[PDB]
Amino acid sequence: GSLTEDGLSYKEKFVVRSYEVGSNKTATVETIANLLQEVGCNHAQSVGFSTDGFATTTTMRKLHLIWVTARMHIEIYKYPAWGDVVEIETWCQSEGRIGTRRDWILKDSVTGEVTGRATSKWVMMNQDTRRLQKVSDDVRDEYLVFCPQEPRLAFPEENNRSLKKIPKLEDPAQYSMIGLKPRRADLDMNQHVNNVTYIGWVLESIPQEIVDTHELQVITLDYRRECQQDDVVDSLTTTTSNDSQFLHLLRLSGDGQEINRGTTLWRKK
Amino acid sequence: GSLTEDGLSYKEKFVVRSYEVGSNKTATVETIANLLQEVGCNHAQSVGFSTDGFATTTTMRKLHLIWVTARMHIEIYKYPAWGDVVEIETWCQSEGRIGTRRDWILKDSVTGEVTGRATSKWVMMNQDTRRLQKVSDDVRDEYLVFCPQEPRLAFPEENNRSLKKIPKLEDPAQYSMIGLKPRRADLDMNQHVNNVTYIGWVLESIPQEIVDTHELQVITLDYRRECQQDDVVDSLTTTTSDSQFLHLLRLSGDGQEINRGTTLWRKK
Ligand SMILES: CN[C@@H]1CCN(c2ccccc2F)C1=O
Ligand SMILES: CN[C@@H]1CCN(c2ccccc2F)C1=O
Repeated sequence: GSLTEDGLSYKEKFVVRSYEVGSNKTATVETIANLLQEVGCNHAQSVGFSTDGFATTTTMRKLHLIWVTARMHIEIYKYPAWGDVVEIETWCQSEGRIGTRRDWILKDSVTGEVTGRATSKWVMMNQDTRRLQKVSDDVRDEYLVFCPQEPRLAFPEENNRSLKKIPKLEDPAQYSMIGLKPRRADLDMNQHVNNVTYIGWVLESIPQEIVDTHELQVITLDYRRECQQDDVVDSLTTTTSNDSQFLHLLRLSGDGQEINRGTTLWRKK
Repeated sequence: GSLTEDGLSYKEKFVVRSYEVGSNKTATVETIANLLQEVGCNHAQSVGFSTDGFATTTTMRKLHLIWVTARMHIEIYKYPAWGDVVEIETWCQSEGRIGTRRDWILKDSVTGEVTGRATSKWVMMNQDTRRLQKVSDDVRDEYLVFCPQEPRLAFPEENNRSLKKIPKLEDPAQYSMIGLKPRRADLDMNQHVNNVTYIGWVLESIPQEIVDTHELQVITLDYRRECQQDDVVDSLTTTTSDSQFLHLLRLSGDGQEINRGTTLWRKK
């Protein structure tokens, strides 16, 4: 991988592995999400930021401040087949004191066609107190030089799905997968549950028949709270709808505390 | 990746990814196991075998025959750091009518030093009846041309760890992790639980303090039965001792054995 000519974005190619594919012999949405994370981390390393998933500066580390994902939105047109080379371009943009946005474009390396796109909203938070805070000018100035200044949106459209408000699923849920627990492979280098694990947990409550006869086109996921290594989660899904749509909720198995909420849109194969 | 000059082995380089590392900033043993699987699959593709993890020929497919792992043995000296390039060489050897053996050597791409080694025993089985077959003659002839004929062993030493008999853990276990279930990410392209998931499940019953103060040096795992997508598993561990543990994975209901193994850990 490498930063592009103007130094305001980063590109990397990946060859889809045998264990990275599903029953269709194409990469799963979790393989895609891991690759978006990988190219994001390589972009942070290329310009001197921390590489632990928190993209900190020396200034942020002294204050115990980290960047955390508030929302992830992914849209896939074609999942790359096993052995295919997918090229991913990523960039970051500040959104004032709200936080930052990281976008991605996925392309087939052979044809050059856009096979997918993703956008994510990030907020700053104290690592220890978990208290959110707006971005200071001193912190902002450290990353503005690595971002394009004119707007560059992976989702430019007026009424695009990436900014839609997600409602809270009401009990009873139509489907559920109960008692989900993370294992050591689900943790990152900081012993925190990887954001991609939550995508897998959301998808666990989708009936196998939907998975066997449909392809996932869009997934939007809001992150409210993190699941600890010793927490137990319940994944809930209700059909909201040629296309199928679902509303999702991940909540702690005991008290029912919300950890995530989201929507999925599936198209008939 | 590519087959070597003599066409009797296969090599491939891998760059360790950010999500592939543990709390030590080095690749986990599950990342290693996935990479061994990947290079094995690429070797099968390179010479015309099936790429679904069963390494079948047109002859085996007609008979509904597959290759299945009976034992996996991995020894790691140095886990590659994130961003490091690890080079892996793999080859296969027939072991008569018993089955086949696939070996691997892991090396640091920068220094050329051997950082690890693995060996695995495979047996032939009918996919549907799950009944073992003592290989054939026409099936054997199909793969002998892709294997070295003189012995080439990743673990040459007589009476080494890779061939040790593993005993059955007795109740009560000293440690346990109960109610483990596979999710869709744990399945392969055939909707079967990936062999690497069982390695993760074995390690789940090792106390966090062992993991925090030790490095895994050797893992030997016997595979007796497959866990279905709707099965629930209990992982049991007892200290036998460097630290050594005896392991058992059994179905949560009836207690039916799915795997047994041993791990050897070194103080950091
Ligand atoms: C998570 N958002 C952060 C904010 C700074 N940042 C970033 C900006 C430009 C280049 C590389 C970078 F890592 C992020 O990715
Ligand atoms: C599982 N063991 C099988 C038996 C044949 N085989 C093999 C041999 C040489 C080259 C490529 C190969 F796939 C295996 O790996």
